[PDB]
Amino acid sequence: LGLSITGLGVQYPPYSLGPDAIDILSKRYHPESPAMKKVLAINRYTGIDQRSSIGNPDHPLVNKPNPPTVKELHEVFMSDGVPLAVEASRKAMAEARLVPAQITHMVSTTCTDSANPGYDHYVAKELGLSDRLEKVLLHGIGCSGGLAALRTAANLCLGHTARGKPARILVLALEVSTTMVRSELESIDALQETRIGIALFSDCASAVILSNGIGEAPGKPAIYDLLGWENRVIPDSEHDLGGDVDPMGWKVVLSPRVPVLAKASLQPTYADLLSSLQDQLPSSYQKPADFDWAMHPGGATILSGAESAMGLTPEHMRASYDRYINHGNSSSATIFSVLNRLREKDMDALAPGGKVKEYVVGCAFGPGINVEMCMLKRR
Amino acid sequence: LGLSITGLGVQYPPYSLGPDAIDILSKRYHPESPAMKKVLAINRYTGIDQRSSIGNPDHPLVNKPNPPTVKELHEVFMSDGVPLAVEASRKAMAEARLVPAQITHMVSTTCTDSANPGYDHYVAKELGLSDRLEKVLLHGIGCSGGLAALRTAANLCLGHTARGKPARILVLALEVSTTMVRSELESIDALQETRIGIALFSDCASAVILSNGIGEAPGKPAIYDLLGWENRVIPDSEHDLGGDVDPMGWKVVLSPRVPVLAKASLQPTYADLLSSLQDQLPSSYQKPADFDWAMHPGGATILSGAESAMGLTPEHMRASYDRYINHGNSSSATIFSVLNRLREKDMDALAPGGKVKEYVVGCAFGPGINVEMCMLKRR
Repeated sequence: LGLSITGLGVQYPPYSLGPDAIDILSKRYHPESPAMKKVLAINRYTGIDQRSSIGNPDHPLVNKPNPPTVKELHEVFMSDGVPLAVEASRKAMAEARLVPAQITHMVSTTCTDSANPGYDHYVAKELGLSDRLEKVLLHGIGCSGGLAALRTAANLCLGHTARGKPARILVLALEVSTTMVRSELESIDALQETRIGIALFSDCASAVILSNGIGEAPGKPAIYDLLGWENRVIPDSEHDLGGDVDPMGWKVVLSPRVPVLAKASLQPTYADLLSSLQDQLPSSYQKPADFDWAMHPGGATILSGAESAMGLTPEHMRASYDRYINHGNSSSATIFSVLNRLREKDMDALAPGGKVKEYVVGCAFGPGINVEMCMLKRR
Repeated sequence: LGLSITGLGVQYPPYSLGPDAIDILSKRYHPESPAMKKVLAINRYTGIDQRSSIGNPDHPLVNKPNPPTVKELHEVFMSDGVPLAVEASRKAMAEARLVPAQITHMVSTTCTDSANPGYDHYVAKELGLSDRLEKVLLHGIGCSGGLAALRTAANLCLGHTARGKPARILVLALEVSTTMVRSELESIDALQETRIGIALFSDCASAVILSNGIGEAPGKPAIYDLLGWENRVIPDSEHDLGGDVDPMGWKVVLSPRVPVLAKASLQPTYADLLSSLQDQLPSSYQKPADFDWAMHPGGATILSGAESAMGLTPEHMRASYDRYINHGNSSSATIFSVLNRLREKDMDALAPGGKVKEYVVGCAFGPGINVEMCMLKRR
């Protein structure tokens, strides 16, 4: 298809918070309750060592009489999130060796902000991109957004290919979830529901450049070739995963059906993916264990579930574990971060049986329930 | 290019807000104030007779002690907005003669909701579209959404053209702005500023089918052929136009420079559109007056500005005035409404010189400031 990822860039915020961060904030704003106690216990069952944040438990935004309003959250998204997105994008462009004028489209995603003009406008301006830039700011998809944006970009690349025009697409995901800690704490205390969002979520910006190969030299280096993709919605599962707009931001919806539903979709989706391009693949890339897996680590149950459904070991998703354990669930931004870390040296030495795979399956789940998969060829 | 609009459907809600409507709620919920008084005066000369609304001034959502919250807004967006989108979509598809199965992508836009799953999910579900449908829900763009979504769809179509695949794309716009009347009224009262948003905005859902022509019912009818498009951002105009997320929804942003900025952008955007294709067009279609103009009617001065800048009579924008006077400004949903109205017989009766034009310039403006144009060939 002539589709390649030529650069990847990732920027985490300055702070790394342990499991005691929410304990501190919880004690500060709420007296002990049964639901709060269960959530604080759950916080430590995740297997997340540290979580990346734009601030620490002493940040004034999370320390007002009430949770910050959705308006106040936007202000911090712009002041503290947007700089992450700019840097992430720069680094992707620098690896791709592109100057701003060469960028033809921008596909961006977030579920932790709403704004007109969108945040992608401000990033583009800071990077100094064309006033004629074609932009798409995706909404409504949460965690599936990184791979959703990547697939949307791929269709847009081919659009330009059809017209014999070069396409270079900045693909960007930015999430600031940690600012909604007070919103979640109040819901837990007020509703006495065990809401586990605060146990999982973190802040990140990640970016890739996707090229359609037109107007690049034959033999130009890429990082991954994009071979194919699948997207499906799991039936009657809207209530299981979501984010409901609220005076306080976005109230996470996260049911116990999610791991089960997500697990059941892997095999059938992977089968569809593989059978679309099996004739493009070598004999050594037939079965699930033959691949590295770039899985969105929505939670621990996702990874162990994937190893169970697909007959994989933890090391098959080594970069997913590394992201999850060291940075937590950064929603849509996590997948590109997983693809970034996967190609680094210390990951290579952890490959199953010393076997660094030429082919990579990326996988993400989001509200819908939307499932996204893609096949990559690693140069 | 082989891109054509094969169906269009518009669904306004049943109710009409007369100029009296804001006077009523104004008096019911606020004392008299200088700023309120100015807005009420401006309301009489917007040029709008009736605004289409999901409710009357007595609707319960806008008659609570407080303005409704962004959450309560979302509930009514879902119960009262989505059905409009489903009906608009059904009609586009019916005109296109497509069954739900043939729909390959959906590009949707709104600036008056935030949700995960986004509203396009519930529409596609109710329509019975495929579980493998590729969806794009645009955010950040307000009134330029219609044409921004039509352009994105065109690129996606071409993406499938590159792969020899038929593409049939549901392009959908849904706005519910009238529910934010108490938010605007409270901002007028508390801040003592002339905020004209309440005099202008109305509710609508509109949709088109864009086909890539591959595997069509051959000799294929279309309503319009999409020949070309142009998009630009006006630098340093972010603060001139917008919609800031708020616990009460989205606060309108609207400086005095908008009419001037918009009018001045027409000349260069048009010249660029035509340079990209003036080789395809007959010599009888060279100057702005040669075309029919499907203008987004942002306000009365937008339309008069376009007449002045481009040397047009109001009849050149006959369908634009027709929607603006009778239904008001439905943000992103208006442009497919203008396009649908334009091809009707009683619009043909009002063409300049009795000359119905074969080529149509679509034009819209929104937060950015983003500007969109397109060229269409009317069958």
